[PDB]
Amino acid sequence: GPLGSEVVRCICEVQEENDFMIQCEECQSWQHGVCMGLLEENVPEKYTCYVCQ
Ligand SMILES: [Zn+2]
Ligand SMILES: [Zn+2]
Repeated sequence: GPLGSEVVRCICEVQEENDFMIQCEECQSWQHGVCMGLLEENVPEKYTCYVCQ
């Protein structure tokens, strides 16, 4: 994001993407779905990350 904020900002603090990334509706950064306790089939349309929820 602006001011060079990290696009991948997950609780695991790993920047590398995997096969299932999800974008927070509030802060607009991305997390690994598995870190957020989610699966492809249960991530909601209005997903909010660990920081923002
Ligand atoms: Zn993660
Ligand atoms: Zn967020």
